[PDB]
Amino acid sequence: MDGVMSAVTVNDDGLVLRLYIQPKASRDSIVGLHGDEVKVAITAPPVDGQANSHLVKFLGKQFRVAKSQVVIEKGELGRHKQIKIINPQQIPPEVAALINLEHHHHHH
Repeated sequence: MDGVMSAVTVNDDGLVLRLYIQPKASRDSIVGLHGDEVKVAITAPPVDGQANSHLVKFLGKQFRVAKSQVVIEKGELGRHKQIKIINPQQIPPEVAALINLEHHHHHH
């Protein structure tokens, strides 16, 4: 069972998220953000100067967050990159999957 570190990881007051950027795209093309590793592509290199712009913007509306919560961890020098989402707000229906967890005591 050599697999305990999933793409998504919860934390004290946030969660980690793996990534995989790919140059030459013109727009944050969401290949298939489905755990394991979220691939993406942009015409902007990993240059924290311009790369951080689109990166935050995209994941900003998607997760309804921003720099005030989005923080680049490492791996920024390539596709394999991690980001810690501090105290989010919402998420895409995709993640809404692992969110059932029936509540205690069934309501009439």
